[PDB]
Amino acid sequence: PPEFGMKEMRESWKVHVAPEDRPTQQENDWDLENLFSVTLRDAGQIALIDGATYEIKSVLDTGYAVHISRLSASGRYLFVIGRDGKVNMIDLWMKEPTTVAEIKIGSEARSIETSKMEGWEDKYAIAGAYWPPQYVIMDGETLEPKKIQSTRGMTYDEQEYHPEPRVAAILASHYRPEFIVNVKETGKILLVDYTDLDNLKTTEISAERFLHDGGLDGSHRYFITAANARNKLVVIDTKEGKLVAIEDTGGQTPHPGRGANFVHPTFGPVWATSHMGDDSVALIGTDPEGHPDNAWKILDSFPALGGGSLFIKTHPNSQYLYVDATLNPEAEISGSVAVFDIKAMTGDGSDPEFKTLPIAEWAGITEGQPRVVQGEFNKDGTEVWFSVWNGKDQESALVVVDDKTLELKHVIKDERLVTPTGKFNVYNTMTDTY
Amino acid sequence: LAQQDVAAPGAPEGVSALSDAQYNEANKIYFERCAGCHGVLRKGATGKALTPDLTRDLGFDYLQSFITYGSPAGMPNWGTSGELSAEQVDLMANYLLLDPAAPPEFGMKEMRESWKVHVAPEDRPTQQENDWDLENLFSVTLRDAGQIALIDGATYEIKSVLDTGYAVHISRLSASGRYLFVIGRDGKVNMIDLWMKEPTTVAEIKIGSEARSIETSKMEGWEDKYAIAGAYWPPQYVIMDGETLEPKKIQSTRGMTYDEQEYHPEPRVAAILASHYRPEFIVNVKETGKILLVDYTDLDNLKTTEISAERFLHDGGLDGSHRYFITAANARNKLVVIDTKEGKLVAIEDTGGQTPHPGRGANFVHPTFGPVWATSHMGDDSVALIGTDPEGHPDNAWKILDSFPALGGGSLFIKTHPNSQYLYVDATLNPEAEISGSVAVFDIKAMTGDGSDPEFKTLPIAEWAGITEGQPRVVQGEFNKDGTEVWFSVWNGKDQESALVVVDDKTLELKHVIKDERLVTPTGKFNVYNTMTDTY
Ligand code: DHE
Ligand code: DHE
Ligand code: HEC
Repeated sequence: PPEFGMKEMRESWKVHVAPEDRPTQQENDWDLENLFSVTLRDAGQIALIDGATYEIKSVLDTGYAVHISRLSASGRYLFVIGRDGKVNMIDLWMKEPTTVAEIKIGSEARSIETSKMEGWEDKYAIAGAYWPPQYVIMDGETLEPKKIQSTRGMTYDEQEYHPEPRVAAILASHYRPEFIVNVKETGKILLVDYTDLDNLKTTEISAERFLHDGGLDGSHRYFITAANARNKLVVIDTKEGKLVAIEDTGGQTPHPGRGANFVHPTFGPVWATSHMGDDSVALIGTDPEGHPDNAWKILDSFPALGGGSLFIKTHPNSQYLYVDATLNPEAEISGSVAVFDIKAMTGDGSDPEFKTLPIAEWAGITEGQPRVVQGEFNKDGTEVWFSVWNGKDQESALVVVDDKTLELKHVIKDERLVTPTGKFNVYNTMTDTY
Repeated sequence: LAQQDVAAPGAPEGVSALSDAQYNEANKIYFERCAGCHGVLRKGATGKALTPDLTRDLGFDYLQSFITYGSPAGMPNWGTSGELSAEQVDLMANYLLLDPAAPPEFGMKEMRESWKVHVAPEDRPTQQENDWDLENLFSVTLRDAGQIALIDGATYEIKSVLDTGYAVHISRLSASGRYLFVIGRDGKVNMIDLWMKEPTTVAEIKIGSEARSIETSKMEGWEDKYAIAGAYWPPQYVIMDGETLEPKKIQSTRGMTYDEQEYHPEPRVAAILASHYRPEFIVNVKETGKILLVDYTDLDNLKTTEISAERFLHDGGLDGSHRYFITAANARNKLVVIDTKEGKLVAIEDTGGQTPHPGRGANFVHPTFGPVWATSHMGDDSVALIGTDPEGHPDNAWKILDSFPALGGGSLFIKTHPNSQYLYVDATLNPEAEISGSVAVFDIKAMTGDGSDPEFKTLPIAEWAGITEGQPRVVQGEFNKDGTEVWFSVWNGKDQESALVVVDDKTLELKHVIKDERLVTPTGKFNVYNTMTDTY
């Protein structure tokens, strides 16, 4: 299998608009923090959609099948990475936002993130690849590749050499000027300090194998991530740079996305995950100072719509916990979302009731069996969007739900809305509000 | 790797096959004679890459000719020297066209299988039980015999000859001076308890297929806690329990080159030192040009600093203050300086010489320049001095202050001691026997740093030993604990007579010659006190 190093990255690196030629203030009249960046998967595009008016402001060409959008800490720069390893950086301040720089970082990739420590706004971006097993730290204004690190190495437990440790989720610390890198097959979480790329400080945390996705707790101090194939949640303290806990969720194949933080009426601050392998939702306590007896313990587990869930969501202004069932084989389940009333949760051991929102039905799609995927809130936390993902030559939609009432707010359809998948609100992504 | 039996791969289009016997004969030759320059994976090191994609384009005739006649640039003439028969030359040319099967990894399971604790810590002495002066003992490698000799520093008596791994490369001592660690070139580590009535190996372990370095934890408070070993093959280092040798943490060194940032599949671990400022090991990774500062305070949440340095890192030493690590990036003629307190690169300087080879080097206070560290060179006769005092001699710090000739090229080791006024330089690999069997000695007190070249006295070490027979090569000065006597090895072949020569440092005259039928191929010598304390 071919390697992909600095020479290869630099050959693919193009700066379309140099920093000095970009605006010094916002030159369009858009409401950038309420904008949604929506993947148009099979079109190799993204749509920038007004969070209040639902107007598609622009459709931009990107790498094929963008996996996620991430925002710089200032909210000015939009970063997307295709599954092919192509990264595009877009300047939202331009009169007509477009790609200002691009680069290829490997042959297979899923993650990108921006520096989020106070004082390091817009300084760096980082991308992780499945192939070659590596991550790369890039300049936050130009995408210049600055530091490439191989993730080949020893497994944490058996301590045997692994020739293919894929980089899974990448998050950014709010406590130290560090990136948080999950290395799947070796079961290591890397805390990479970007204050000095020549004298590179890292903390390689032995965790659990099969690390995938995860998120920070409400305080933004603790990183909670799924070692999915081992059904565990690994907790690392980003302030102290150390593993704090590893706990089994009781479910099969936890798949949080970035997860859902909320204040449980009985348990206090918790983070929740749903599962791909069963219908369960698990809650872990996230407050060692205030609720020490509940911290890092699995406090409750209860059913949602069905197996094949990918994303769980809430917002500080919402009383609701939304859970999709995207990969369920049954169209009636994959086309709907479960919604729990957080205010009604007692943690008495019973199974909280949920309301079933018929999201695909609300979108009115005649053909196929579209899959509903990934709740994402607007900046005010008053509306939540879901993608109604159908095939490239079929009819898809976005469905906007009024969070206060749980009623349909708006259906977004456009001929350009091809295979809509991930949706990222600028404000909630730049601030890690989830 | 050479003694490992492998399967003969089939031959693809346009290539001819080798029988099982032919392929195993070629494979043994490759690892015994070629991999040291061309790499275990055939990706190239001193010698060019020899992977099938490249060799199949060169063709059989080209390969056969190069192996037969060699070249002036460093590739031996295997065929015309008679080292390889005509049939073996062809076997190698054919072998290089065939796909190399993956060399064996050597992880935790394999290390633990090889790990033996002969005397549990609980069953060992609680105080020194022999009457030896351990701090003045010397641990001497008997290379080709796979042994070491423990020799009394004052009486010159061989106290014991212990069996170890083959061709021990160096001896290192725990910070307390109790435990003696040795590592053979095949990756075998032996730990010896010097407090026993009859010191012997108390624990042993294998850490790889090919290795050169071992070191002990030297941060105050961490005495005897850990040992670390580095391998050439697999490209990895391993931190082990300082009392039992239990393997605790194995780290691969495969990774990206610091400058071109390209993946390198075989970055060999070279020198390993121990910080006196932090609870860290200092690990040189040759091919990627990275110096790793590895914090052993927490092996689960492992903190490291990966310092971009210069490719071809090999050996080096700490300055007199034990704060700065000065190491040779030998093929690029540079010295790299790292601050172990702050954990950062502070300088990279060309020595003006070809292939600096300091060993741990030589620290002294130059009468006019201030604190300096010295290195000699394999590729020329020069001795270079670098300033090591950023606070007290600021303009001189990390600058090459002087460069002057010694006996000739082929130097490996330079040496001094705080109680000596002399700087000793060998010339082990010089082609001239008169030079290779002698050492140059400079008088530090007479150095003026006026730009002229300091004179040196030539000590005829091999002649003093009474050895001319065969090919005696003098190597590596090592002082006793008091810094009053300096020893040199007279390294002859295994079927020839060798010796150790003890020089009186005050008079620069012969003191004593150590000879013994057991003293086979004596190479490295390490005094317990000077090694435990990094006094050089
Ligand atoms: C490593 C990884 C992350 C974390 C990214 C980060 O931290 O920036 C992630 C996040 C994501 C997120 C992040 C949501 C969030 O709110 O953070 C989304 C929307 C997403 C949509 C999909 N992912 Fe994802 N995803 C993979 C990997 C990943 N997905 C796969 O290896 C996998 C299993 C298979 C694959 O074919 O790629 C897979 C399938 C999917 C989907 O089928 C989705 C729905 C669409 C698609 O194009 O493949 N993945
Ligand atoms: C990586 C390395 C170190 C640092 C050790 C540490 O930090 O603990 C070192 C040190 C050393 C030291 C350390 C002396 C000191 O005072 O620190 C000695 C005596 C030594 C005797 C030899 N070395 Fe050495 N040496 C190699 C590697 C190394 N040698 C080789 O790859 C090389 C070039 C070729 C080889 O075949 O091994 C090589 C040839 C030699 C010799 O020919 C010597 C004289 C004998 C021998 O067995 O090969 N090496
Ligand atoms: C270090 C001293 C070496 C040893 C031992 C061996 N080789 Fe070598 N080889 C070395 C160098 C520095 C070079 C570069 C070419 C030059 O001009 O010196 C080479 C080259 C070869 C080649 C040619 C490759 C090419 O030209 O692309 C071959 C086929 C080769 N070497 C084979 C080879 C074999 C089979 C060896 C074991 C018997 C061997 N080399 C030992 C350095 C060194």
